[PDB]
Amino acid sequence: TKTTFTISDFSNGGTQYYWAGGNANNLKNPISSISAVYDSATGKISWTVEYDPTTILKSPALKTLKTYTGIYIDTSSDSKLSTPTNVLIDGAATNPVTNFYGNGSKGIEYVSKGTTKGVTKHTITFDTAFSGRANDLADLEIKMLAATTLSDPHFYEDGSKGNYGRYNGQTAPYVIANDSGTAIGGYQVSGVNADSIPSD
Repeated sequence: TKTTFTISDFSNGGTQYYWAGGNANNLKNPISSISAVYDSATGKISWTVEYDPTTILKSPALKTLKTYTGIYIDTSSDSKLSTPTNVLIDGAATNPVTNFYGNGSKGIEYVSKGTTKGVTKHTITFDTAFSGRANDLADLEIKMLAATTLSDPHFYEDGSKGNYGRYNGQTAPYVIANDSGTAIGGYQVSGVNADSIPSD
């Protein structure tokens, strides 16, 4: 049977990633939530990311644009977690963009096939097969970064460039776009918190 995990179930290991635009003193979080439903019987995990670039991309000068959304996902540090399947955005399909910067990041940007007039909330979902038992969720390593682009569907915003600011008075890392991506944010999982792991 199934268990739902949220960001708060990953607190202990791994990292939330924010966006400074032209302003490391005004960090912003474009992730409303991340939610993963793990089925102990099959090992399937179903992810749901709620992306909201709406606050970063406030401007009305953007209303006429045909935007693309994308999710970069890397499952390469876990040998028990397989690449993702059925990657959707707003329930629609995606094209994969593979790393064209030769920076050694493994892992892939799944970009929407369709555009969106203007800037809106989005709901990204995908599946990842997991070949371990519940206990091995203490070592689940996966990284996810939502991005928007204003016109171009060919982008790869892994989190490879970045730096640190303040968000709720911490030292919060933020992403720097490789190119033309914007409102980037996301999370790196590095183990499900010891005490949110289920019964198995």
